[PDB]
Amino acid sequence: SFKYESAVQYRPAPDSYLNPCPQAGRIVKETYTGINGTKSLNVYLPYGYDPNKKYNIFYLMHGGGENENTIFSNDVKLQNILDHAIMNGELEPLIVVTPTFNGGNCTAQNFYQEFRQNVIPFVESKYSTYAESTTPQGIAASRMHRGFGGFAMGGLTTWYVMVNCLDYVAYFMPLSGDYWYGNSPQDKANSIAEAINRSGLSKREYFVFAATGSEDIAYANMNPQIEAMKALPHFDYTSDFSKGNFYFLVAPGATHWWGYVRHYIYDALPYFFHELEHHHHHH
Ligand SMILES: COc1cc(/C=C/C(=O)O)cc(OC)c1O
Repeated sequence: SFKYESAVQYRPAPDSYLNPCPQAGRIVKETYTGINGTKSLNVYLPYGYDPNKKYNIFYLMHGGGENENTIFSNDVKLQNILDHAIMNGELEPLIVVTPTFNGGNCTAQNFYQEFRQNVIPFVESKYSTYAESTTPQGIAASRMHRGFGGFAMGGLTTWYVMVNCLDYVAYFMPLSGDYWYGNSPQDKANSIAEAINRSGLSKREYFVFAATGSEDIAYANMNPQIEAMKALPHFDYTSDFSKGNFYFLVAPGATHWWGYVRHYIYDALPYFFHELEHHHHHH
């Protein structure tokens, strides 16, 4: 059903998508020990999850003051949107993981380290992704089917994941947060460009779908960064990821609130994981 648009516009999920779907994915609370101690996360498994199939995986970080339970809590209800989108065929089934940057020495900035060493091997050894194994080689070999996103301070987390984890992750969804490395937007853009250079990847091998609200305070810092990134050769601006790799969706009137940001995920997540995919699909 899904077809890429070149300038996709903001559209909230129908109100009905905010209520429970009968085809409900299972949400599993997990606990693991890593470099920041013993911590928890939730794993959303799609309805019909079959461990003998391979699923895309999207890791999604909360904002400041929140935790690994927030996104599937009653304050957000993202699972209802996922369930309905997957049942209706708008979104291909995938695993969605909500970890936390709380605990131990962890911060929104440094979470990528724990992500690489602890979170990916824990989750992807248990559940069926494109990783045939969870050695560094096995994670890197499956990077086209792995994404990371997050809201606010979790948007900051996303940018640090991008800069430090291009080897492991191809799709990025920073929501209402900018990258804090640099004294100007050009410094931020240049850091990202240098990470890309170091990775050796082509422009067909990483994708950034950023979003915020036109009344969201984070726009002030995101917008200059996006414009600086658009000037790099590293990014081809368009939401058609069969043709380019960079988009910034700005929702008219929306403020810095999960009530809006959940809809950005609804709009953007369907755009992920079709480039070099293993099914024969026409988008
Ligand atoms: C990472 O980028 C951001 C994070 C926050 C966080 C706010 C909070 O935790 O209260 C606010 C921003 O713009 C105003 C922003 O650009």
